[PDB]
Amino acid sequence: DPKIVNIGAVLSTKKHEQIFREAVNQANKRHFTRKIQLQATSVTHRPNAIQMALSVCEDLISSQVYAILVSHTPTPISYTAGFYRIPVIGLTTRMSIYSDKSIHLSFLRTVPPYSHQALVWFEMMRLFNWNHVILIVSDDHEGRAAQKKLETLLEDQLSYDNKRGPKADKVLQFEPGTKNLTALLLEAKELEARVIILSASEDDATAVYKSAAMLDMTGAGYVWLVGEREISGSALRYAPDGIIGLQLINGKNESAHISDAVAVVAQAIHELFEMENITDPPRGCVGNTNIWKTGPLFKRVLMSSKYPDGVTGRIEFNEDGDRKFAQYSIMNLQNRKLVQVGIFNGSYIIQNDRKIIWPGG
Ligand SMILES: *[C@@H]1O[C@H](CO)[C@@H](O[C@@H]2O[C@H](CO)[C@@H](O[C@@H]3O[C@H](CO)[C@@H](O)[C@H](O)[C@@H]3O)[C@H](O)[C@H]2NC(C)=O)[C@H](O)[C@H]1NC(C)=O
Ligand SMILES: *[C@@H]1O[C@H](CO)[C@@H](O)[C@H](O)[C@H]1NC(C)=O
Ligand SMILES: *[C@@H]1O[C@H](CO)[C@@H](O)[C@H](O)[C@H]1NC(C)=O
Ligand SMILES: [K+]
Repeated sequence: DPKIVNIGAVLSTKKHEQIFREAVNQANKRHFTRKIQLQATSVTHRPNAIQMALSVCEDLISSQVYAILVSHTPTPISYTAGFYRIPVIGLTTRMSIYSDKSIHLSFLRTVPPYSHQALVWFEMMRLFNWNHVILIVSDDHEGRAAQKKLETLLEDQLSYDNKRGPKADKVLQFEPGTKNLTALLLEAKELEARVIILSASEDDATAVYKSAAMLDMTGAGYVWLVGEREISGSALRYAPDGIIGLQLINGKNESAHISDAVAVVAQAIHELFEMENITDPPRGCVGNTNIWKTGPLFKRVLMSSKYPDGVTGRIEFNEDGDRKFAQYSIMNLQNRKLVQVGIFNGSYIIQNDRKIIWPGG
């Protein structure tokens, strides 16, 4: 007699589906009830967008899932499920587009968008009194989201220094995929400030680094401050010694995010079922143009939910459905090896015992 409540997932490997089932099992044990029983339904990723979308319909929506967890585009899944207002919960995708206020309105996620790295840059600027910076961003959605985020952060018996706040003397943008960025770097060289912040893809970061090298701008006096993509994979080849980048703590731990996302979903499902006039999700896509009437409400329940005991830390989502209070390892390139010199713990920079080597040091 328990009502079966299916949770869906699209995960990377069979082993992660096992982690998913175990999480759903844990959730049933956590919440005693005879009115509903949580069930796990999952698939792994298909090789292309078309097959992925079809599988979402054939394998997941056909089982009447209430939500779909998705590891790392999640684009076909977000769109296919969003059509019906079934919440899609991204476990590892960091691209800022999913945070946009106009599209992907059924999506939320347990990791922050790359644009949120700007919070950490801000604290770094405060800690080391970098009051003048140059921001170089790719002229695409991701580059501009980083810019927008950083700018937002920038914009009687007790004495105050009242020092003018940190400031971006200039924002320079480049066309993604451009192989020769000499003109841009020279434009930056003409400027006073020697603190350079970069938002760029792995591929574009290399272009920036090579141009900075050619112009002798990676040596003493300069500071390079970047995010995670700009010190990942191929971007590390020409990354200047002394550069500072970031790694999202637990950011690639799919297993941990599956556990936390299931916990959040189960909690929200129990709250949902205390409400009157709840409706069942769609059973299948074929000739079905109806939305899940309760879909939008369930997403609101999910996004306003709080799960303090996550394995990835406290879980809360902001108004765009992005994870709040993310923690980041602060990485410093030393002898061509990334060295962790501290943590941004959600609000403050906590330095450790290792010392930072600055560019040319
Ligand atoms: C990130 O680092 C910051 C700074 O160390 C941490 O904030 C600090 O947290 C402690 C413990 O919660 C706070 O102490 C407590 O403050 C309250 C009142 O505000 C009081 O009732 C407690 O008994 C105790 O004194 C401390 O004030 C706070 N400091 C700052 C600067 O806010 C924070 O906990 C770290 N975050 C994580 C997730 O680790
Ligand atoms: C990922 O997180 C899980 C917690 O479920 C932990 O058991 C595992 O050690 C983590 N893996 C890595 C490489 O951090
Ligand atoms: C749900 O719908 C019923 C039937 O119209 C209505 O009487 C009731 O007030 C509604 N319950 C809530 C809490 O909205
Ligand atoms: K969105």
